[PDB]
Amino acid sequence: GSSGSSGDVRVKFEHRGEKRILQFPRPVKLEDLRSKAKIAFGQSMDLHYTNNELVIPLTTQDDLDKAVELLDRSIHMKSLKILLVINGSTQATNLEPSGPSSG
Repeated sequence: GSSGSSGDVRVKFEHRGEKRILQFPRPVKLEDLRSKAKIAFGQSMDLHYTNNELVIPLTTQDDLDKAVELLDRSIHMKSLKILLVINGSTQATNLEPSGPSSG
């Protein structure tokens, strides 16, 4: 079931010339983007998306949420350009919560 009108987020991947397009129905999840890219290629790789001229390594949700929100608003930009870069192995493959708040 799709929560809302049919509106996914086309994410184009890039690895040593190679390319891989994906579809993630908002709200988009950082883990989802990686998971897929990992299944498509079959190797652990980071997700680096370029906004305009610089490169922003999607490490935390904040980055993704900002990349998905800026994409929609952005007219010129068609999709979220991503750049897959080899890494090696995972560190905290075991997802965990967090309570970032002072009092």
